[PDB]
Amino acid sequence: SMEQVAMELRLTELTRLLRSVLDQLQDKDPARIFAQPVSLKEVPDYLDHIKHPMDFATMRKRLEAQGYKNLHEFEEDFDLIIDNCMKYNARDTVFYRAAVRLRDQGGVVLRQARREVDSIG
Repeated sequence: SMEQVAMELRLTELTRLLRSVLDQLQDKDPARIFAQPVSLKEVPDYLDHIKHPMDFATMRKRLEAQGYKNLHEFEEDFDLIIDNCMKYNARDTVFYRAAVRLRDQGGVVLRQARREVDSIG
């Protein structure tokens, strides 16, 4: 139907805007700490600690399959990246500190993304 196409165009355009948001958030991680999944070869106990691992490559795979229906879903995954790190790693670590900086810097980006998602519909 024409309605299904219109909905699909909206989803495509959201995917466009979330791709730009993803690029901007990932620039706030220049050390690439959050670029890839935590390696279960290198951190064999990880899933005992963290039940829903997340990372920017895994988000990008979902994004490109148009798997985020709304900004809330995308933000859920971004928060998992930060929150998982802040639990597994101690406060005095470069990992934790990276996550704090990413959260703080990403907040700005996500604040305007919400306005654009509402504004453009």
